[PDB]
Amino acid sequence: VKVFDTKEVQDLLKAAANLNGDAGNARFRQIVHRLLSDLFKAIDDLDITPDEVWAGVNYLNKLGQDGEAALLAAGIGLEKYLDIRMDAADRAAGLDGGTPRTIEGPLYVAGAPVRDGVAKIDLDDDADAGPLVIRGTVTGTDGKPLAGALVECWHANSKGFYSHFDPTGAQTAFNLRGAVRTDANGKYEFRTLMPVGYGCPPQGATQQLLNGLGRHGNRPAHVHFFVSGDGHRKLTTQFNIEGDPLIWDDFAYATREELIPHVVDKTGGAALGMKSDAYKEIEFDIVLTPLLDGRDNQVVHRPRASA
Amino acid sequence: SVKVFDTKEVQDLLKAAANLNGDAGNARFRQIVHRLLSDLFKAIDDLDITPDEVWAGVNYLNKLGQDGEAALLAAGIGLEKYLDIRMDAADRAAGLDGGTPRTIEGPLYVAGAPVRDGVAKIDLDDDADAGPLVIRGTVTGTDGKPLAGALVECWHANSKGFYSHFDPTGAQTAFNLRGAVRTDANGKYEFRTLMPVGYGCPPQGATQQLLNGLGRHGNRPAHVHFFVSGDGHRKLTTQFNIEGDPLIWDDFAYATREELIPHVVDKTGGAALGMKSDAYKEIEFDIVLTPLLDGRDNQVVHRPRASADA
Ligand SMILES: [Ca+2]
Ligand SMILES: [Cl-]
Ligand SMILES: [Zn+2]
Ligand SMILES: [Zn+2]
Repeated sequence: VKVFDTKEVQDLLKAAANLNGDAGNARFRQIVHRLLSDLFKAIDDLDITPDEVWAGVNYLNKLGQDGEAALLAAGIGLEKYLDIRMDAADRAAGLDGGTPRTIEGPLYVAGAPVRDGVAKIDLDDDADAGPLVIRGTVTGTDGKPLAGALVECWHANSKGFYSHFDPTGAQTAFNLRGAVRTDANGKYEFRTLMPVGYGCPPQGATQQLLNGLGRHGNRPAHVHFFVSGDGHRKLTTQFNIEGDPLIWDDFAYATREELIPHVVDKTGGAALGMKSDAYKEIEFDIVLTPLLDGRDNQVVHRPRASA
Repeated sequence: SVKVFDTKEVQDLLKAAANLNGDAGNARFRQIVHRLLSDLFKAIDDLDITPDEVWAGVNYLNKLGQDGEAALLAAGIGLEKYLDIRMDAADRAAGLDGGTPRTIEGPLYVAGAPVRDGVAKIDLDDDADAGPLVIRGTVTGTDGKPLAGALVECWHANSKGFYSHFDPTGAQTAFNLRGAVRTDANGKYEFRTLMPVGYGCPPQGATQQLLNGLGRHGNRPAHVHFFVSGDGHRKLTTQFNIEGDPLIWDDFAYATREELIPHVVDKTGGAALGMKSDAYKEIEFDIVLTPLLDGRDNQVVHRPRASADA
């Protein structure tokens, strides 16, 4: 049977979204009506059974109980899709030359202390992670260095865990999370340890759905960035650690070819405060896009953790 | 607004996300996920849903599951009724629409109630504000013959609108206002209980938050839930509404049916029946069950349900 087009179903959808209601939140009602209508049509078209529907409802309970809705948003490509739509708007406006955006992911933590020029961000010992310097210059698309720009980063430890989200025990607040104001020449530097890739909580809702699809829930090793500066839009980006076997098989679809810098082996680490003389260096220069008529049309407000 | 949905990049992303080109797996699940994700992506593109709006929706899903309310929302936005609409249409096409009308289960069934022969008294806790109610009827097949030994289960709320096992103000006795009766040799069942009152969604919960955003209330008229089952017959999920409730045709869960509003009769003689006052109310609620088609019940629903020990 197919019932979606009947007046009873169409009236039910109008009532459920309160389309004929008194003045209210029209945009919200419009969105709810569209999503509900699409869901009802999919159920009808695919003959989705009550048992199947209630299994989906149960999944939503687990997803929220696990606090994983934003992790799922990354894992089924919704987060990348938002970037696709933002990139398409920038392309239509004729923008080029900026460092490409990529997904934020769900693990930013607000409030890290801001240092001038350089920050050492590994607060907790991690014997399995070697020392890493990340440094670069921030410019605008005209090539000029941006002084006093805010460069923020966050990344995982050798076990794939982030501070404020570590299920094995609390890390020091802001471990492997940093904020630096660029110097007069646009330079920033973080002294940290090398990340290893993230994986979804194995018993959580995201991995349960991925298992049902036959997909893994792993990311290659990477470092997240927010970069902002006077006169410029806020950039959300990342880089991947060169050579990681998952670099082009990220469960969150976030890799971009311009965001895979070279890793260089260096010496002299002790004089930089590193835990060994031998360390790795990544030079990651960043180009910000100017504001348009003084506005940033792509900055995203979403729930974010704090200290 | 940009329109990117129909691009190869987006269609490839959807195929990858649902693993359509992966190894042999759960094809049905991949098909459903791909359709729902595709529809979601298309809606975002068509309505220019912004990242801020999407992340507010994601945040809502976190709250919904934290509150344990996904099945309450399913009722409140009409999805639970929609499943009944589809089951009713299938029954009409199949000629299996001759029994008592179905309505929604709702999310508050609890397995494990003690079963009594013929008559059960189910008000285990006193409730000064609720008067005594007898519910009784006969269970027959569509051919009119009584069904002996059929299982009639019912559950309903107290005078504050709360159900046992789901009461936030304090623990009711296990199985308060929940019971099961095996019909007698002539198909008869009877419950002795107290009159339910309707109720609203948890006011701070995710379902009411969404309903508030839509400008809708989250209330149900007073009602009583039933499962009725028996050998050789399909399992009925139904309810009745208490006659005269002002919300009877303004139920947030869309569950009212005109065939399921029985007359309420005033009676006397309650004390002899173990009720707390001479005056009481009686509701007759007869049940007509449909025989199995081809030996299997193709409308019975499996979903997560609470359970408890008496
Ligand atoms: Ca530790
Ligand atoms: Cl932590
Ligand atoms: Zn990450
Ligand atoms: Zn109910």
